[PDB]
Amino acid sequence: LGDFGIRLLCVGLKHLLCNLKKLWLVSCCLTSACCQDLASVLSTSHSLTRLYVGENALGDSGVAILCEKAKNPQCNLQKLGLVNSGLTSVCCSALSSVLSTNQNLTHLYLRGNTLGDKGIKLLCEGLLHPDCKLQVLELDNCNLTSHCCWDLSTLLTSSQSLRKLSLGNNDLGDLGVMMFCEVLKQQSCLLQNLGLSEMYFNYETKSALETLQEEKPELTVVFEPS
Amino acid sequence: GLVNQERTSYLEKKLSCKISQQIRLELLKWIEVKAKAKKLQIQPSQLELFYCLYEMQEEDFVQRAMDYFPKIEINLSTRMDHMVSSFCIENCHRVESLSLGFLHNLTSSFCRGLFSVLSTSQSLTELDLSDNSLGDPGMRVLCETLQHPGCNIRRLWLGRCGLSHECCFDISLVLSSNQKLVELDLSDNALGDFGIRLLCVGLKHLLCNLKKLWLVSCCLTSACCQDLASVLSTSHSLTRLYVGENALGDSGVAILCEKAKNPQCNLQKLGLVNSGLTSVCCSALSSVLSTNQNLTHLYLRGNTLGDKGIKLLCEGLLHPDCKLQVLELDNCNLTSHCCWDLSTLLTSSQSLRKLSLGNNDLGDLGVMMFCEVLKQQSCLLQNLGLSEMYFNYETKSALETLQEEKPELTVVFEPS
Repeated sequence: LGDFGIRLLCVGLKHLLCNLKKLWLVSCCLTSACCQDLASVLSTSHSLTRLYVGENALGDSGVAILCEKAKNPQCNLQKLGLVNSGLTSVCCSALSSVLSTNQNLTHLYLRGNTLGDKGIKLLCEGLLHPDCKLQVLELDNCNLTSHCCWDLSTLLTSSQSLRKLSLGNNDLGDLGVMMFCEVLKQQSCLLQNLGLSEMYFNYETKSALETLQEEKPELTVVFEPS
Repeated sequence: GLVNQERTSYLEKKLSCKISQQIRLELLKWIEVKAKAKKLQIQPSQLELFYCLYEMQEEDFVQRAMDYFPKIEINLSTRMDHMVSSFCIENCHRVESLSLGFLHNLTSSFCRGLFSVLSTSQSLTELDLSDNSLGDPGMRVLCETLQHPGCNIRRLWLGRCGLSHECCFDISLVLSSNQKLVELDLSDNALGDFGIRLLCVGLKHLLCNLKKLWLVSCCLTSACCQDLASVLSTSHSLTRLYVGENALGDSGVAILCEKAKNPQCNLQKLGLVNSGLTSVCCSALSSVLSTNQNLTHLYLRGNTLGDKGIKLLCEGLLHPDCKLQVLELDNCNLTSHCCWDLSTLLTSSQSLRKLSLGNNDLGDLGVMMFCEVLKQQSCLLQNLGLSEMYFNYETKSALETLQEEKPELTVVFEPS
């Protein structure tokens, strides 16, 4: 259902009496060209809350378009599945804007992108905003390095809304993760998974994480690969 | 090999010094990149970088080049693979984890020269020897080296190694002298009841600081529980005991429970997974849950407990002194008739955090009971499970609504 298919689909999605809540457009051969129509759906739709558009070519120019409308505080978007969209740090300032203004957005899935530390810094500007209500942030294979740990560490104790942070298959490092252990103990609200799956560490890091789970039992799980 | 400094004259100096110095740096950078790029590829597969270092037998270079290998995963097919690995690992001061994929070698002293090196490393902490032919005659060699005062290996994985009862004699000797080892994975072997009887000799020994022990799929029967129960009673350090995928039926659990119920027992996680348990032993598990305040995780999936088992477990779980945090009940042959007791559990227990209800017939009307009670300030902050469990629209809608209204309820996690 390429860009044209979406252009047609959006005719129904923007229609009154359309009560669609969940829409999956994953792997539909889409490009940024279709975002112009999806953005209008997000703006006008009274019912659409779950939009999954990953595994497409909705690059930074696509997300910027969706964000232009998703940032609207009256938008009903709750879950945004911008997963394997090939995003870079370029659009993270757009995602940041959405996170800061759209108080209805609770889940954001960015895995498969290549955001790096620059992207994390930009997202944190929004995530750390007092009106950000994001609960679940998924950052698995986002091409992250240990250089982003300072900002993620800040995120873990500064955000009052974040509950889950699915850091995953990236090179976050041992010393990087240890920063989380130290700050999470300081009354972090992250009640849900910390992630770090598919990410391998040394003994000391694993020991600290296991200790963390024992000392802070409300922290559902870190979930190491071994 | 050519790029070295430890050489004499006699035309060994016809190579440029300035080139040798620059190339040494280029080769070092090359190793750093490929050593760190620990991935499947056709480029140097860890060992090949070691072969290169082996030729350049210069400690000043090799010891630096080896600091780019924090985790070493290599396969060993021949004598040189061992000589090369031995040399490089010995000169590595920054290896924290090692995995040795022994191939068509082992049951011999052939690798003795490698194991004698691992035991002298001051950085190696985790050693994984799983899924290779490290049969009893090979394990003996390793166990001789794991007794070294400077061993420093804290985690040892011995999965499908083809070990039998004979190796437990040597493992016991290691446990009785090696004060560093904390995790020992003996799963997927043939360490039958006798093997455990021998193993327990080390586990009950003073100075044995083992914390995690995996005896999963070790061909055990209830006969061995008599010795494991003694370990749980006496051990000051064992907290994680995984004994699932065995024939430790209700007569086995009752034995373990007799000692695990002791309030001074250090058991924290009890992996009685696919043990073929019935409701018969749930009264024993209940006793443990009521008295042992150190037990935080109990894994019962694969059993056939039914609603009778749940009722009996609830008698313990609902006890004011029960500290269980995670209860796993996946394929436990449960029916919707147990929902009343699970519903009580969800709001009455103050300690439970997770409840992994899973692949069973809990029903739609059954699960709806959870939605109604969980909303009433339940402390189940962790997953509710219900995976592989299929419901109708209304139930799914209620669960999705529940997650939105009660955001602290990490995830329910429906199959679709």
